[PDB]
Amino acid sequence: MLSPNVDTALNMLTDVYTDFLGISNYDATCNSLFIGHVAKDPNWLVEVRSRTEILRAVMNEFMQQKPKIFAQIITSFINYQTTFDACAQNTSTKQWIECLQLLQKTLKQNITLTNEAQQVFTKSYNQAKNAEELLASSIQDGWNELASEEQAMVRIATEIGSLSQSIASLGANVTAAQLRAGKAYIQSMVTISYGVVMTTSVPFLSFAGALFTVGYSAYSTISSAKEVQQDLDKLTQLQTLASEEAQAAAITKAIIQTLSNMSEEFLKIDDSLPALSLLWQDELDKVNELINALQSGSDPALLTDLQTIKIASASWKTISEFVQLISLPPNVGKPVLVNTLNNTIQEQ
Repeated sequence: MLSPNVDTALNMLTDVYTDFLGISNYDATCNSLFIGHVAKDPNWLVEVRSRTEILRAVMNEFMQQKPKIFAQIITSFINYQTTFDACAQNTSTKQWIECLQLLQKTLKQNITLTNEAQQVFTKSYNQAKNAEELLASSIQDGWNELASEEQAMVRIATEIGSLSQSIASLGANVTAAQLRAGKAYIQSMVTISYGVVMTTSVPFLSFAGALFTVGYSAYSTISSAKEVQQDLDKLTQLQTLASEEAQAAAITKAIIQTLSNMSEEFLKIDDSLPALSLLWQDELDKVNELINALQSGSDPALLTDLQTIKIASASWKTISEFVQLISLPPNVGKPVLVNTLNNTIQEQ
């Protein structure tokens, strides 16, 4: 069997796709991030605005490799099935070896370019972790000079984090049985726009992120979610007990706190990509053992991996068809703005 376990293979394809999606919008979250000014506009805030400008720029290196690496792993399974069908036909023993080492070269290329793809993410993880700690340290200075309102500020930062996590629960989980069955996902950008109030309202921060829905619209699931409306209303109450700076201090801490948790989804790549590289690796171990057996003079008939090649190519066709589905660009739903200084939920 010159093919992997199609069930175990398609899960590892989904796990590197899942870890791509959860990462591919950490960029979009970073570009969408906006930070305006407060009343006095103290030092830590001017400092925070600057360090988000470099957080956006720190990720610009990986941001332009994400579509390259993804298409590189998509095409690695599609092209491999193409050259594999060339060798499943039957017929000289010399011809089998010439065909096998064509796979052996392509296999070697695929495992190499996979392990190099894993190092690009490991660098952008530490880069994202670096620019985060700068923001974390920078807001922390604003916290300490506003310590008389710590309890008031912990509640505001905890509510913004609760609001963000309840909108995250409405999102569909991307699995293998879903994608193999042809079910199409919908990616919609959810802008949450915070602000700082004082008898009125003033806009301030606004960051965005993707929500995955299976069949309904993103607006439908959010406006009809009651947990979202209970976090939205609780926040309005909390942002009236704290001063102008304390609100901005509490808001920014929670945006960073979600960025930190968002970035920790990078670490799952350090388990999914190597498992994908291992998929090619012990697949190369199969074609190596067959070449050695042919070169040593074994009758090609008595090599079971060679007889059962028609069932092997049929399994590669299933894997190639699974990769052609996740390669399609996701359906773009209508974006929805969750405006927290108005308790309003529109759809743009």
